[PDB]
Amino acid sequence: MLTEGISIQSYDGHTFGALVGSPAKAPAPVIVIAQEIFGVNAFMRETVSWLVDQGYAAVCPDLYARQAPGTALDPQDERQREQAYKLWQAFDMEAGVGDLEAAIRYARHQPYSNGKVGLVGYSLGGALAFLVAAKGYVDRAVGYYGVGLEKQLNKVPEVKHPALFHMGGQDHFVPAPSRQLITEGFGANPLLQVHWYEEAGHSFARTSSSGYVASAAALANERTLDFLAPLQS
Amino acid sequence: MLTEGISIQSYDGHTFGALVGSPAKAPAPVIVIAQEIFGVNAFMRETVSWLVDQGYAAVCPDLYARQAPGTALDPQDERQREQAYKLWQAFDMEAGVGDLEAAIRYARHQPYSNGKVGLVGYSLGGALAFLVAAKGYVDRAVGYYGVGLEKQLNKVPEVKHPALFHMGGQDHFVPAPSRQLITEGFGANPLLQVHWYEEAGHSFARTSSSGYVASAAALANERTLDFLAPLQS
Repeated sequence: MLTEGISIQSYDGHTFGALVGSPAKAPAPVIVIAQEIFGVNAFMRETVSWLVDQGYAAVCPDLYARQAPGTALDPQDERQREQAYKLWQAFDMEAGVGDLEAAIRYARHQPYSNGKVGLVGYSLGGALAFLVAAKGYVDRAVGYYGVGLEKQLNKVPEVKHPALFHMGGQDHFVPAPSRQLITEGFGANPLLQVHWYEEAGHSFARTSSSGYVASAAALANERTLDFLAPLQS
Repeated sequence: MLTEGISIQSYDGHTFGALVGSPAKAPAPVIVIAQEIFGVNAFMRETVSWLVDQGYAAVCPDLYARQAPGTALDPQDERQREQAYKLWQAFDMEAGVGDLEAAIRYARHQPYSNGKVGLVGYSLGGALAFLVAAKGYVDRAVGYYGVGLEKQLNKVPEVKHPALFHMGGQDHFVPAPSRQLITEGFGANPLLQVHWYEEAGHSFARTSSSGYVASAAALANERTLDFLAPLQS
C-alpha cells in the first residue's frame, strides 16, 4: 500500500510512490526507509508506524517502481517469496541509490520537515543504506543486515556522516569469512559503527521471519533510536 | 549552511562563503541563487538541491557575510524572524549586487561549469535579480516576489538580457499602486516578463511559509525551468 497522491521524481525522470507517515507535532526530522526485497509491505507499514510513534516522520519509497510498481509481497508465502527473489535479481542498485536520493530531497522540504533527514534500511535496503552513507546524502544512516557489505569496503573512506549497522551473528546469508572483513574494514572509520548480535539470524528485527529474536530486535532498535535522536529538534 | 572551503572574493576585497552543488553530468550551466532575508538557510538548500536535480550547478552566496557571516534564520521562529528584518534593514543593495557579480564571475570558469550562468532570486534576492539583470552580469535572470521593484523602474531600459519575474497578486509587500507601476514599467521592455499569481502573497514558493501556495509554486517553478533550459548544452 502506498500513500495516495505522493509522487517523487528521480534524476532520470522516473516517478515513484511512497508510503508516508508524520507525527502531529511538526516540524520533525524525517527518516527515509529503504525496503527489503519484498516491496512496501506490512513490515514497512510497521516500520513507518514505529518511527512516527517515536517522533519522526517517515517516507518509504517504492524502490520497485522501475520493475513492478506497488509490489508488496508476503515473505511467508512461498510463491510470493520466490517472486521477491526474482525482482531482486533484476534490481538496479545504482538506480536504487538515485531513487533514495530523490526521496531524501523530498523528505527535506515537506511542511512537516525540520530539515534533518536520516535513512534506515533493511536487508537490500541495508546495503543501499551503506551506499547512501558513502554518497553523503543523509545526516545519519542505519542499515539492518545489509547484504554484500564486504564487497563495498573500498567506500569506507568515503563515509563522512555517522552510520550504524546491525548484523546477525547467526545470519548465514553472510559468508563466515565476511564478518572479520566487515568488522576490520569498518573499524578504520570512527563514523561507522557495526554491532553483532550473536544469537540472531537474518531478518532478526522482523516478526514474520523465522530469524526473529525479540531481545536482539529490541537492542538493535534502542540503538537505532539513540543514534537518530540528535536529528530531533 | 555553506560549503566548506568555498571562499569568494568580491570587488572590494571582502570575501564570502557559498553553498554549492554540482550535478552528476558536468559540465553544466550554473545558477547563482540570491537568498531571501534569512541567509543561506533551509530554503536556500532546497533550491540548490532542486536545481541540481534538474541538471544545473548552483551557487548560493552568503550575502549576509558583510553583516553576520553564516547567518541562517528560521522564518517560523519569531526572534529569528525579527533579526532577519534588522539585517534586511541594513543590507547594502549595491554591495549585494557586487557580491552577486563576483559569484557569477566565479561560476563562469569552474570545472563543473559550461560557461553559461543564470541567476534566480527570492524576495530580497528577487529585487537583486532585477538589479543584476540591469547590470548585464548574467545570461538570464529570474526573480520571485522581489520587494521594491517599483523603486527601480528607471533601470528598465538597462536590462539587455532576458529576465523573468513571478509575482503574487496578494503580496503585502507589493500593494496595488505598485503592482500597476511594475506591470506598466516592465511592459516597456520586451526582454522582461512578469507573471502574476492572483491566489498568492509573499513567499508563495516556500513550503515553510504560511503563505505557501502549492499550485502557484508549481506553475512558477515549471516556468522557471522552461526559461532556464536554453542555458543547457
